[PDB]
Amino acid sequence: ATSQPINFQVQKDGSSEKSHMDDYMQHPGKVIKQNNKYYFQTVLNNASFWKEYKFYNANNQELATTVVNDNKKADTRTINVAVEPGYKSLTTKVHIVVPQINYNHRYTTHLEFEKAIPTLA
Ligand code: HEM
Repeated sequence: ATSQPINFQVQKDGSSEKSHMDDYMQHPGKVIKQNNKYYFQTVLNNASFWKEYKFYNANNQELATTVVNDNKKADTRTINVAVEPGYKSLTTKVHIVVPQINYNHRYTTHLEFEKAIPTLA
């Protein structure tokens, strides 16, 4: 397995404006290559707020996500999202629950890699 950091920004549905969702993922993320497979590895902040998250490519095919680590004390979670070299944009669909502000909403956003996912090595 080899990796490189990658810059990205989550943007609002139907807009190029930065999404609130961008604030809850750590920057930069990471691209990982292992055994002919690529992953975008990213850390969700305040993971307990994220009741559901699903990721899709530009062809609206759901991308497999796995938990790398779930850190309850820090309230973070590292996940891998299956990707391929050349991916530029992911659609995400999330259900966010913040009980202390009576907040319970579902959203779609698009995550924009700064550059296409590169071919590593
Ligand atoms: C306690 C923390 C939070 C506050 C105060 C908050 C506040 C808001 C507000 C006020 C809006 C409506 C649009 C606006 O007025 O700007 C909004 C929408 C939205 N929020 Fe939350 N939010 C919180 C947590 C989160 C989390 C944890 C996520 C996802 C990880 C999230 C994702 C979104 C998304 C995707 C929208 C739709 C517009 C956009 O894409 O930015 N929010 N939020």
